[PDB]
Amino acid sequence: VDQLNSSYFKLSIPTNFSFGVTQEYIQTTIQKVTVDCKQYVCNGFQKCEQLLREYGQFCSKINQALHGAQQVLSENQKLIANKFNQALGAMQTGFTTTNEAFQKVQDAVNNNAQALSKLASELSNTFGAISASIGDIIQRLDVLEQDAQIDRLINGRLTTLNAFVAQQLVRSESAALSAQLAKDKVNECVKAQSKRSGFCGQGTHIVSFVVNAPNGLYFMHVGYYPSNHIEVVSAYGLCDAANPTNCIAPVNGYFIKTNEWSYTGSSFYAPEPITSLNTKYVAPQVTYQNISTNLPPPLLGNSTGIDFQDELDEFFKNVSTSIPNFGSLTQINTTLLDLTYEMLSLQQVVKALNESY
Amino acid sequence: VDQLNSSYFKLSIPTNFSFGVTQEYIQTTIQKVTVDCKQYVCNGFQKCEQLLREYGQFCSKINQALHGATQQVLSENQKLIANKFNQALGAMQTGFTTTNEAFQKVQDAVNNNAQALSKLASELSNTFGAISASIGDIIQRLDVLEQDAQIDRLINGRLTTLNAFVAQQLVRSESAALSAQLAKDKVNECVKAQSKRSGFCGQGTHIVSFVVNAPNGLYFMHVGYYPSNHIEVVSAYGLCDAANPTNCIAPVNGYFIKTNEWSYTGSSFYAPEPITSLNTKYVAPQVTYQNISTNLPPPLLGNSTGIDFQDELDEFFKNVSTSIPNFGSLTQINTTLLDLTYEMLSLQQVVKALNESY
Amino acid sequence: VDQLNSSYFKLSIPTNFSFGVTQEYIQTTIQKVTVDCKQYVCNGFQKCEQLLREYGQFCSKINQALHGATQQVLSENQKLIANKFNQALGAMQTGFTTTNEAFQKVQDAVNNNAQALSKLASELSNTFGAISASIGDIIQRLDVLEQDAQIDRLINGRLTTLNAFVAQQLVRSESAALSAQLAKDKVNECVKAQSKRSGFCGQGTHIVSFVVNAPNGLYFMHVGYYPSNHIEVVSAYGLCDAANPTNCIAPVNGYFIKTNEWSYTGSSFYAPEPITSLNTKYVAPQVTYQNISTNLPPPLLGNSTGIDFQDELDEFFKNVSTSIPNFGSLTQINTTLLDLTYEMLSLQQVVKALNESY
Ligand SMILES: *[C@@H]1O[C@H](CO)[C@@H](O)[C@H](O)[C@H]1NC(C)=O
Ligand SMILES: *[C@@H]1O[C@H](CO)[C@@H](O)[C@H](O)[C@H]1NC(C)=O
Ligand SMILES: *[C@@H]1O[C@H](CO)[C@@H](O)[C@H](O)[C@H]1NC(C)=O
Ligand SMILES: *[C@@H]1O[C@H](CO)[C@@H](O)[C@H](O)[C@H]1NC(C)=O
Ligand SMILES: *[C@@H]1O[C@H](CO)[C@@H](O)[C@H](O)[C@H]1NC(C)=O
Ligand SMILES: *[C@@H]1O[C@H](CO)[C@@H](O)[C@H](O)[C@H]1NC(C)=O
Ligand SMILES: *[C@@H]1O[C@H](CO)[C@@H](O)[C@H](O)[C@H]1NC(C)=O
Ligand SMILES: *[C@@H]1O[C@H](CO)[C@@H](O)[C@H](O)[C@H]1NC(C)=O
Ligand SMILES: *[C@@H]1O[C@H](CO)[C@@H](O)[C@H](O)[C@H]1NC(C)=O
Ligand SMILES: *[C@@H]1O[C@H](CO)[C@@H](O)[C@H](O)[C@H]1NC(C)=O
Ligand SMILES: *[C@@H]1O[C@H](CO)[C@@H](O)[C@H](O)[C@H]1NC(C)=O
Ligand SMILES: *[C@@H]1O[C@H](CO)[C@@H](O)[C@H](O)[C@H]1NC(C)=O
Ligand SMILES: *[C@@H]1O[C@H](CO)[C@@H](O)[C@H](O)[C@H]1NC(C)=O
Ligand SMILES: *[C@@H]1O[C@H](CO)[C@@H](O)[C@H](O)[C@H]1NC(C)=O
Ligand SMILES: *[C@@H]1O[C@H](CO)[C@@H](O)[C@H](O)[C@H]1NC(C)=O
Ligand SMILES: *[C@@H]1O[C@H](CO)[C@@H](O)[C@H](O)[C@H]1NC(C)=O
Repeated sequence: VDQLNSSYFKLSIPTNFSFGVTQEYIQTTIQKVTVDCKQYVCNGFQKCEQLLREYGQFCSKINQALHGAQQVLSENQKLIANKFNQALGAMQTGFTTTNEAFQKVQDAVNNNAQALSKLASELSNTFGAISASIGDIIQRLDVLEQDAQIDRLINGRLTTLNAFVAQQLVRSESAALSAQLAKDKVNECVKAQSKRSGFCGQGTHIVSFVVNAPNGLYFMHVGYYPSNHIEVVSAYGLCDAANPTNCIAPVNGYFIKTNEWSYTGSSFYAPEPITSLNTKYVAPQVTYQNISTNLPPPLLGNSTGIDFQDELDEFFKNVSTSIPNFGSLTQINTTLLDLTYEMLSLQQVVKALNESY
Repeated sequence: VDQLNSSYFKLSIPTNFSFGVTQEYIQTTIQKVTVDCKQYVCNGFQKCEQLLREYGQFCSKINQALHGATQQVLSENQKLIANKFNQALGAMQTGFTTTNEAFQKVQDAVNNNAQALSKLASELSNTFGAISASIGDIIQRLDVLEQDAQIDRLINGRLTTLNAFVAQQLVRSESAALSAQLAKDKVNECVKAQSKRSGFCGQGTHIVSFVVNAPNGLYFMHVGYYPSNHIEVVSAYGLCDAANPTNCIAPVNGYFIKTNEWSYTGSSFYAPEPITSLNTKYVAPQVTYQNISTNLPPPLLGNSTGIDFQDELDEFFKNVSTSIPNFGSLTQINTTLLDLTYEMLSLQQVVKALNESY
Repeated sequence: VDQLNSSYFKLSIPTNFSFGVTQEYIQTTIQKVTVDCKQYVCNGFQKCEQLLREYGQFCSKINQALHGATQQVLSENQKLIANKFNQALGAMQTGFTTTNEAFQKVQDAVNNNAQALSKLASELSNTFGAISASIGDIIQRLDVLEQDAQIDRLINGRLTTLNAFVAQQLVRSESAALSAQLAKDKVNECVKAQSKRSGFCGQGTHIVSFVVNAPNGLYFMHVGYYPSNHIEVVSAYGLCDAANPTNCIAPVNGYFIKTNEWSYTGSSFYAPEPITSLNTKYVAPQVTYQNISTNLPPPLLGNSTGIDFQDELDEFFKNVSTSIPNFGSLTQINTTLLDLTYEMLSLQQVVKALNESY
């Protein structure tokens, strides 16, 4: 033919063979695994045990997936009497006011005192209650702060369980395909001679005893392998004719050119004339290309979709506490009633009165 | 034979073949990947870097899994005033004495009240500032706790995508690894030898197959003949031609066909040849043994999961309502307004009346 | 040859075959799955709806991975008392004047105390109400933070199961994809042609096969001959010059057997035929080359993990003990019991005695 390349392709046919023994262990066993989350995820600070209980039934589901695998003097007396009458009346009136005012003062100062006493007592109780509310808030705040770190670690260990459950899930299927290879070799090798090369020994198979082994079957295949390979120009196919019309194609062996064309088998360079036994008439060089390919996809780029900051900004609230200092004034500077020592000066007046006595 | 269906089965046997070239790339390479968790999970707000540090050694373990891949009387009048004077003078001292004692007593007490107002006020101011100190710190500590949680929810969210992406990189890696066994198999059963099995290197049979190394995997330009026009004939699942199944003949290396009586043929060509002991291995007397066998895989991701979130949340959730309390207080100090002390001015008027009266 | 074991190896060669039918379903379909994370992870208390929004694009990425799949003296007598009276009268006003000044001074001061008590009390009430406002809001904000965390633990709990279920749906999808290659392989090397290899379609060789499309995958009914009673004979791995080996004969297309001397036979039948150049490709002089090779996979999920939780928690954990404090206070406002003002009543008696005396 005249394919994409020239008719000439060069092949190495096998001149001599040597016997080859291959010992192979195809593994067919992976012990099933039970994940006890309270133990694997933690079992340490019991804070983890309680915290995991809130976490959920993750353990049940992960295990489901894995289980799948004279008269004037008298007038002077009257003058004294008039002075006395005025003085006596005045003394009582001033004293009467003194009595009224001091009496009024006593109730008022006492009223002030009770007021001071009551306010202080209530003040003490309110503050203690302020302490009670504030004290509990702090402890409740502390459990909330301490719990979070135990929460971040539990979540961290759980991220490793999901990845390890994935490794155990991928290892289990991988072994399962391996048992189909092992079933296949047992049927197409131990129980029969296998035409396909490379499926039990390099070169063809002349037997294949198998034995069971610790987790999987160990097969001691035995067969011949090629040793020295002769090389000859050969034709992809010989369209015998002057360019394409009707053509001959090698069947069971490449068509080779001696050192003209002569047929040979794949096993041995055994030149034999090209005859209708070795050829199935192929078409007139209808060489049909059929490109086909096999592919897989990779998705874990290191960066990820976006930077953390943009993602955090759409939902994050920077949140600044409106810290406040409760407003207060020390307006009660003093109540220093003073110079009451003038009462001592009034006492000096009493001393003059005592001297008058 | 008389199998589950009638002896008749219709087979299309090849009449003319045409040459065919397949160019095939079997991929045998996936770069191993290293996950830098501080960078993948963040490297952004450093809040993630500190927060992830508490998160743990998740990075180390995930990497292990991925790395796996009348003168006297006048005197008596004076004596009468003098007796009034004796009583009055004594009375004046006593009233003044009480006045001195009371005002003195009042001064110490009012001053005692003053210290009391002063001390309580000062202590009150200090306690409040401390109330502010404790309350102020609590709020800031509360704020870090609220702000940290959102950064914590996002870190967990990015980590959930890593476990799924480490799983895709783990599944892709084994999938390529089986693919290299196909590539090893084709290299051994195709490039290095002619392969009897059809469909393993070229449609139809194979007459050569040169491999070449390619960017990540081997590229094989296999060449072989493919069937082009297929003739069709009634054929028999194999039968002795005998009336009653005592023993029967089974086609070997080719189907048995009926011409337009029975004649043998190969799989490659409708080359009729008489049925002879060369083409047949004697099969048993119609012991047609059925053997149903099947291959299955399981689907587990139903959209809704085991239970609704609310029931799951209720068994452990506490609705939790803060027992908010307003500290109880009373404004009982309505007033201390001593008033009508103006009567002291009235007393002053009384003093004024007798001042200069003598 | 003289391989690791002795030349002798015992083989069972088929004597009679019986017809065998296998019905096989190779599954080639796994419906693709779309995960609605708001529904799967939550759908419940809308707290899980809003909280998940903080988690971010976990849903988008997981979906990408899954989508990948004497007359004068008398006047003087009274006058001398009157002279004392003149001082006494003036003194009485002077004492009263002090009384007026002091009581006036007291009034302003006691009123100064009154304002002090009133102002402090009012301010005290306002500050406390504000203490209640700040403390009250903190508690409610504390409550949302505690309540949100439990919804956060459960949402993160359900999200952990999604990562494992997305991994099972991802592993099932590739596993089906390899299965379609088996199905493509059987269709090309079985339904479209007779297959030399045993095992690909029917125990024993294959004499025809018909596929038929089935609910999710192809159901192939295959028919072929299968061996029934197998004769056993001593056979030789290979046969040499029956001496120190110079060159040897190796069975080709069939084992070499010893009768009850050596005689060749095919794999299909114990048909003894003399060893001849047709059945032997000359092998080398017992160059028996061993080539040990094996297939292995690795297991990583030991129950324990790298370290106990406590050590891991300790390196980063802060036990954190709240410095709870009780704001310091003193109840020093002892009763200001001004008392014994009853002496004012005693002073009143003094006035009464002289008012009567007048
Ligand atoms: C294959 O054929 C092309 C087209 O004639 C030719 O250019 C090329 O030299 C041939 N192959 C090689 C690599 O020699
Ligand atoms: C290969 O076979 C030939 C002919 O039997 C023989 O001359 C040669 O020694 C053998 N060995 C080698 C070197 O391949
Ligand atoms: C040569 O090939 C041509 C087509 O390029 C064809 O038409 C012609 O018949 C062929 N010649 C012969 C007789 O082989
Ligand atoms: C990491 O991501 C950056 C940006 O996509 C890229 O430049 C770099 O090559 C990536 N490395 C790997 C090995 O993925
Ligand atoms: C919050 O504000 C600070 C500056 O006070 C800034 O540095 C920080 O990045 C902000 N946080 C956010 C919104 O990421
Ligand atoms: C003061 O009064 C007392 C009691 O009436 C009296 O005994 C005494 O003599 C008086 N003293 C003077 C200074 O006259
Ligand atoms: C197939 O080959 C035969 C024999 O050469 C020939 O008679 C027949 O016409 C060919 N058919 C086609 C499709 O050319
Ligand atoms: C989702 O799961 C439910 C069972 O929980 C099932 O009935 C339904 O078909 C699934 N898909 C849809 C369409 O919601
Ligand atoms: C909490 O109580 C409110 C009001 O009764 C209710 O609407 C809400 O669903 C409850 N949350 C839960 C599930 O505890
Ligand atoms: C002041 O308030 C108290 C509260 O107990 C009340 O008993 C008292 O009568 C009030 N005084 C005035 C001035 O009304
Ligand atoms: C009375 O008081 C007035 C005003 O201070 C003064 O002018 C007068 O001298 C006083 N008289 C006597 C003697 O007390
Ligand atoms: C096998 O067939 C032979 C005749 O070919 C017969 O004698 C024998 O009974 C059959 N049974 C066995 C041993 O499989
Ligand atoms: C015979 O055996 C001896 C020792 O193994 C060895 O030196 C000699 O080459 C052998 N001859 C052959 C080829 O049989
Ligand atoms: C499981 O746990 C035990 C606890 O003693 C430990 O010794 C063992 O290594 C772990 N591995 C197994 C058997 O899964
Ligand atoms: C924290 O302190 C408590 C009380 O001392 C102790 O029992 C607990 O184990 C500590 N937790 C850790 C691991 O920090
Ligand atoms: C005061 O003196 C007056 C003089 O008329 C008299 O009526 C009154 O009863 C006296 N009061 C007392 C209690 O001394």
